[PDB]
Amino acid sequence: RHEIFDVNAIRADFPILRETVNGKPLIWFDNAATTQKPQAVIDRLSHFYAHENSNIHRAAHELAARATDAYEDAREAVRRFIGAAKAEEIIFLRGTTEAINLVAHAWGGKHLGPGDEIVITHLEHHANIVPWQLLSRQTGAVLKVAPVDDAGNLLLGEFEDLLGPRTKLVAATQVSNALGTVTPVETIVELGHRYGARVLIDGAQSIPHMPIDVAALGADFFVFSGHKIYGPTGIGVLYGREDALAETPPWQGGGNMIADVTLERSLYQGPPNKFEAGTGNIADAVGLGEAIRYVERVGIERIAAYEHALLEYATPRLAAIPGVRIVGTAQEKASVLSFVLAGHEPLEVGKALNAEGIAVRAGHHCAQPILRRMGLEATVRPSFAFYNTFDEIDVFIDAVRRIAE
Amino acid sequence: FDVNAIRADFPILRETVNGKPLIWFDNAATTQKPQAVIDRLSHFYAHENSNIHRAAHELAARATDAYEDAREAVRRFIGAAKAEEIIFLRGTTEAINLVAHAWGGKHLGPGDEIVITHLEHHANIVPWQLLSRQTGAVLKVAPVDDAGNLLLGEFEDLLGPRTKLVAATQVSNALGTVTPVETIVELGHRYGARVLIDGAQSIPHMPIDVAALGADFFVFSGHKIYGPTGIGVLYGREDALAETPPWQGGGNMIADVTLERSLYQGPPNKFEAGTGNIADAVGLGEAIRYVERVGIERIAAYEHALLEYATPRLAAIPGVRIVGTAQEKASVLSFVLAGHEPLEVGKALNAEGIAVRAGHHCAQPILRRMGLEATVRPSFAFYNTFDEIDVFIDAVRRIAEGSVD
Repeated sequence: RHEIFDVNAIRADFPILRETVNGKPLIWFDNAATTQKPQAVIDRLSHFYAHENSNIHRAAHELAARATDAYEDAREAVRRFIGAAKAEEIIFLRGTTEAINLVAHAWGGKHLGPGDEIVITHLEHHANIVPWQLLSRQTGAVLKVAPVDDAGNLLLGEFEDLLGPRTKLVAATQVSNALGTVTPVETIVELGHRYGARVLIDGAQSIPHMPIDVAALGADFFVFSGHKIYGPTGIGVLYGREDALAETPPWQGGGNMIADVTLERSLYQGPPNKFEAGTGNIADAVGLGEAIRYVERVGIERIAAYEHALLEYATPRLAAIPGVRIVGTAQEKASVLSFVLAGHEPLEVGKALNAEGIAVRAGHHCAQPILRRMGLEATVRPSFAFYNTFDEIDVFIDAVRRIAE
Repeated sequence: FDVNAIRADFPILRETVNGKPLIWFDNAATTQKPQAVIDRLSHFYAHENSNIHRAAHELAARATDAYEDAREAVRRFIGAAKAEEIIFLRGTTEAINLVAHAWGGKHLGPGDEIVITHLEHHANIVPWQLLSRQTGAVLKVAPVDDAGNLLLGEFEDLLGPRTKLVAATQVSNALGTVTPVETIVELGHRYGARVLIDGAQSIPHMPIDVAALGADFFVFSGHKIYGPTGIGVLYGREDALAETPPWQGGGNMIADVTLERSLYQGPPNKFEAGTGNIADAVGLGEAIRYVERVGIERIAAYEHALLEYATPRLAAIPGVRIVGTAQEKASVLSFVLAGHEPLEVGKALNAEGIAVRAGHHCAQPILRRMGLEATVRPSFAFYNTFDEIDVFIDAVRRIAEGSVD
């Protein structure tokens, strides 16, 4: 299957898509919050627990060798899918938020001091804001925020103007989870390096929607969450260039990250072990590897083109409903279609849509600053994935129209 | 105690190694899962999967119900007074790092003293060493006798007016020693310290009542109590949590974010940054219900019988020395064999189908205290049998009667 792309064939792999809501078909437009899982991922987890479950270290015994094989294969699946040079540059942790906190606490506390500057974009999710605020109060570093225009495009000229001799770190989202804006990460990384800064890229909403090649990109850190790319909850990745991880001290301490422990002093292993303390989340890493293989079978460029067709279809029909204002109309977008409706609270629109079976989020989407920049406290945010259909979009448009009338 | 009916629930127990039935004596590293836990995870992914916040939409409400019920199952099972005292994270190691970085960062300064025991797992050593090196806090280690018993007089002699924290294991993963945690807590409190209890090896083997114990913190890992990987718990008394600043920052733990500053939620949200591992918490709740149906006092009695049966029969083999003969033990039976290195013994046992750990068990200091670099360590769980113990005893005696190294 999936030699040719067909959305009904694809949808058939996702069991929850046959679920019913209030007597109506489920329409999952909440992909920017989390995605639904293919049967192969569910079955990969079941198979691991029934046939492979153990802590790792292949010399121990048979099941330990099975679990070790699966864990190493999962790390390699991540390395291959994002184009990292080495599996030693792939760190498993719980998700994007833990990965950014790792970089902030460990790398930031080692390298930042008073007056040093961190540049983030106005488009950031809270996961890429709060850790820099914590670090900035701890170290005296100054946090600068690169601005956007009213359509939500990052302004590259103002961004370059914020860079200077005090710039040590740029942390930028590749895809805004609230507006859908795609940012020019190649340019951001090149500019950051030109001024001597390390560059972290928040890829939680780019990795499901466009091909990623971190080696070509050159970013020093790249982070994402497994549950937003059809994988299990509880698993995510920090990619770090070998030289960036070498200058990052250990963060969490305990088993696996040590080479030798005495009561007076411990020595630490190299990466990836250096940053993985305690028993890893072995089963969900293995499930994430299965999710990556599923996405590769379908094809990330085919996913990107199909999802682009969905967004291109939905946006004008939504915008033509009287009272609707689209929020986020950047030159390039992926998946997310925030809007508001005059005279109606976003949350009541979300609840009416749920009454139609349609799942969306209405709220600030853990991105209050960008919404305030747009003059708003909340938006209604359908977000599309490659198992969504044009027919589902039609149902959603009719529902919004009936609310507006 | 019907071990055969219980064994029927664990599918992996049907696996074979070298054409021989698997014998899982590696429970101190991780446990195997009942089909109810595996199925609970599958059911979640196929029918309930969503981020939380029940007002959003139907699946979000299903996910919120399941996550709240998991937190309440943990609260009930460990005897905590409030669900707000239960923090979900990856495992024991993350929980201890939370207390060390956040509580310790605020409360352990130059000259303040930390008391741990000689029995600690690396997870309850390295975080205190890292904190100590950051702040000038002083780490003291309470000794044991040659049998592996905690010496209560010497422990109390370590306490004084500068003791801020006692961090003690309840059950040693390398020796099986059960420590007198009620005495430890009462003594620490008398001298003015908070007390953290490492329960990763006590919670599967004996009843836990943290409100009656009075411990300030209690930590454990889901995968050592028949649950999924990637999930564990920090319990903290609400007054202890009230004096603990946030650790990781991001979504869920904030109440409001502006570019200037972020305000934080109260507990448990305060300590859970980002998307939680919803599915594995749900699976851990299912594991807790399984243990509760069997009965933790019945499990404790049966496992005590297993250990009592095994210890003299293993000790009677010429060449064998038992490592850890404390007055009260649970699960673990470390030993060494003259003329054989532990790892080779472990591999030979695996050739017979028997899974054990051979090594330092992430507890190098206690093994050095015993004069050793490594031990062979079977550890028993309530799906193990006397027959499996007989196979193990015969395999050890064949190794002992064979050629030395």
